[PDB]
Amino acid sequence: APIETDVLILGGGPVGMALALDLAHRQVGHLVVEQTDGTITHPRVGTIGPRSMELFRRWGVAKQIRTAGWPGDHPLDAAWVTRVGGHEVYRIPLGTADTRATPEHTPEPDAICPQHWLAPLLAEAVGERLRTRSRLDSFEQRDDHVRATITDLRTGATRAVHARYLVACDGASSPTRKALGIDAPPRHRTQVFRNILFRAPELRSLLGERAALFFFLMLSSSLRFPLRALDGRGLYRLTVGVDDTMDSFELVRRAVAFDTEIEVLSDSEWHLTHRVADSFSAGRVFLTGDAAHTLSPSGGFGMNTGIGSAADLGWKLAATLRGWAGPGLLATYEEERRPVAITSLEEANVNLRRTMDRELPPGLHDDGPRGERIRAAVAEKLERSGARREFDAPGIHFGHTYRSSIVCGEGGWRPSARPGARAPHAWLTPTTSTLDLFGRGFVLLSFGTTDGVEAVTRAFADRHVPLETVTCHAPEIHALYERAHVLVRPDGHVAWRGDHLPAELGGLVDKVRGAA
Ligand SMILES: Cc1cc2c(cc1C)N(C[C@H](O)[C@H](O)[C@H](O)COP(=O)(O)OP(=O)(O)OC[C@H]1O[C@@H](n3cnc4c(N)ncnc43)[C@H](O)[C@@H]1O)c1[nH]c(=O)[nH]c(=O)c1N2
Ligand code: NA
Repeated sequence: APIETDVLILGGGPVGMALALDLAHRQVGHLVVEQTDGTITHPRVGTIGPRSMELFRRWGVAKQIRTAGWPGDHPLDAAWVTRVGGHEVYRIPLGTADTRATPEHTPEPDAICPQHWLAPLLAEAVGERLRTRSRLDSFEQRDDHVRATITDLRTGATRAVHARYLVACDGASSPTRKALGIDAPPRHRTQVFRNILFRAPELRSLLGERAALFFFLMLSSSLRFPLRALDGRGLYRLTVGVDDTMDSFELVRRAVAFDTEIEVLSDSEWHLTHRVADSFSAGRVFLTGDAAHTLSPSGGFGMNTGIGSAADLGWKLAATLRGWAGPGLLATYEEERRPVAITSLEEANVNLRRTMDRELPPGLHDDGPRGERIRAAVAEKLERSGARREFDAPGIHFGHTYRSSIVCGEGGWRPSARPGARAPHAWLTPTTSTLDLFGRGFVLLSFGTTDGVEAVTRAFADRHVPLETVTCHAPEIHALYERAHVLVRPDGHVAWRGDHLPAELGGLVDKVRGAA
């Protein structure tokens, strides 16, 4: 018989899963179908965003990700070398998990957690709602729901799923997207690389102090990319460029000066694409993650961008499914994220270019200081190239200010409380971040007077819009937020702020919930 759920999530990837996690906290009926059995062959994601960690903090799986296995003492450095274990050109020291100065504008510093340890962790949090070895064969929208056919690759049986909404997180090649006939045109030249995943039990030990998280190699046209430590325990990945031939083990050898054990596990080829979808949805069917926006892996914004996009669609679907959301709300999913996707895409392309552009002087490898200062050349050249930005982008992670139909709009990135932005972090208790008050429904922070808040309470009450009022008394945070009254949304972003509440409250409410 037909399995009927509120939200059918097509795809078990990080984004599709993040969505499930959010929906879970919002008590939304959902089910996730993943064709593969659920395990990672070639781990792609390695770095989890500070903002993605704040969300996981809410969804209660952050502690886990942090302690999933990345060596607390493993360096987080990014070094530029002629050959891993050869002539070092430049290095950005970034301490270690257990050693770096705690963040400040956030309670969750970025974490390292290779996808194969991540996938499991999430699978657990999602629990029973995840259907592995289940493939979506087709779907068809009805007047008020979507019907899909899923094959149980495992028992051979094919059942139907009747969901009220279909969120497609099927990845970059997103068949769903093609089906709906939505195009995701290239915004930058599509490139090709080969990712070689290999084990090397003695490499970190041979490296010693020289150990590092990323090794950007400066050896050739195809071998001028990073070789990164996936689990800081022997697993590495040397990404190499292509031009229409070499041997896997050969390439790794080319890259590693040491003559140590080297076991090649994979040599999967991939395409670097910079493409966002013309539209983010079509009726009761939506796109999320790479399916909606896939950009360059440089600086690792991909999943994180989708996780945010995940969180956005998250509450909005819940609002609609509950009935308090205005009919225009779901539409604002594209209105707000598509732009983010694009600014994130570009910032990535920037990182990419910083490498594609950087040239390699012919006398870079040559030993002996008679052609060694040739390195001190490109050395500062990089310093100047502003390359550390590829590892420090609070702007891309915490920045993004929505400027849309449901927002009462007003150098380096800094925390703001201005409408459309992510309410900034600040400790209410050495154990409680302002960030922790948000996530469920709407929230109204009042730093001074509690005058007129009752009116606001009633206002929301009428339209059945969930609202919570917290009366804060910290002058320090009052300053951070600036205005006396700040209305944060379920997604954690400010929708309105002012020293005086509006007169036509009803109007307000109907605006922020996509009713106006
Ligand atoms: C080399 C490299 C390195 C990185 C990255 C990319 C690359 C190429 N990224 C980008 C990141 O991997 C990407 O943004 C996410 O994987 C996207 O996740 P999704 O869940 O959206 O889809 P994803 O592409 O992961 O998964 C799609 C899922 O849908 C399933 N599926 C598809 N069609 C189906 C069907 N018809 N029926 C059933 N199941 C179906 C698939 O089997 C799969 O599980 C990254 N990002 C980041 O944040 N940090 C990082 O460190 C990196 N590093
Ligand atoms: Na880092």
